[PDB]
Amino acid sequence: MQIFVKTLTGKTITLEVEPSDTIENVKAKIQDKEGIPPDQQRLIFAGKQLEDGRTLSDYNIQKESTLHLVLRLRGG
Amino acid sequence: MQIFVKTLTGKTITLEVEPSDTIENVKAKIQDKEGIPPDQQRLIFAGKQLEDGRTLSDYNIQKESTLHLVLRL
Amino acid sequence: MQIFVKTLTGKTITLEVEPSDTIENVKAKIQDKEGIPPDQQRLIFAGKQLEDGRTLSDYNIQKESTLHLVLRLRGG
Amino acid sequence: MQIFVKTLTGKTITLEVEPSDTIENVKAKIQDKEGIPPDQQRLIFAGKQLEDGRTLSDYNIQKESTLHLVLRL
Repeated sequence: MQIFVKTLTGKTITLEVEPSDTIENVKAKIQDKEGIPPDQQRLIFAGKQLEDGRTLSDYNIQKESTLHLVLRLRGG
Repeated sequence: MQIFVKTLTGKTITLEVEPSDTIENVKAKIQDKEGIPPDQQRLIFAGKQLEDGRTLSDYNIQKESTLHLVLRL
Repeated sequence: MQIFVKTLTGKTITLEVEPSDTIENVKAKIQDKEGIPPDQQRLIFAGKQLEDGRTLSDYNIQKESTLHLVLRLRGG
Repeated sequence: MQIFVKTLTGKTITLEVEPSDTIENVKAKIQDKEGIPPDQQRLIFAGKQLEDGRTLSDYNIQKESTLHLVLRL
C-alpha cells in the first residue's frame, strides 16, 4: 500500500506500507527518509494526532492517504 | 491583534489576542468557540508543536498568523 | 560538484552544487529534499555555523565535504 | 552530574553541572575551558540549537548527555 506524508514546506514523502503497520513503523520509515527521530516526529491525520502503537487501519487510513508531519522538540 | 486557527472541521476561525498570551491562554479561547479542553488540544505553527507555557511572542506569532488545531488523544 | 549534508539520525543528503553556491542556495535545496524552511535550518561545517550569504568556496568546502544540519526553531 | 561536550577541535571535554542550569550558565563553564565567549558559542543537543535562557532539564539533558559546541559568527 502507499500513503503520503506532507511536510510544512509542502514536500511530500511517499511510503510503502501495510494496513497493519503501526505509526511507530511509519516514524521509522520517516527517520530513514528524513533523518528525524520518531520521538521528535508528530503525525497528524484528519486533525487528530496519531498514537505510535496504533496501526494505520485503526485510523481508517486508506490507500493514498495524506499525513502531516509536525515536530515535537523536548524543550525547544 | 487577531490570529487565525484552522480547526478540526477545517474551518478557519478568528481569535482576538495579545502578543503576550501563553499558549494555554489561547487554548482556553479555542475551547470557548470549539468545546475542546486545553489539555486535549494541540496547537501547531510553522510546522511545530507549541508548549502551553511559552508566550505567543516567544514563537514570534505576528499580525494575521495562522495556527493549526489538532486533537491530541 | 557534490557535497553531503548529515542529519542527527545519520541520514546523508547528497546535493549537486557549485563552489559559488551560497549557503542560502543550499538551504533551498534542503527545503526541496527535506521540507524544512531555510529559517529553521542551521548548517555546520568544521564546528562553525555557516552564514547564508557566503559561498561554499568562502568556507573552503571542497568536493565530498560533509555539513551538519541542525534545527533552529524561533521559540521552540 | 557530569555532561560531555564535543568541542571545536573535536576533543570531548567533561563538564560538571546541575539539572538546573540555564544554557548560558553552561556556555560560561565552556568559556573557562575553551576561551570562547558565551554569545559567541552555540550549543547543540539532539540535533537542535539550545536557547540561553532555557534550563538543562527543560531539554531533558540527563546522566552522561553529550552536546556539540559550534562557533556562531
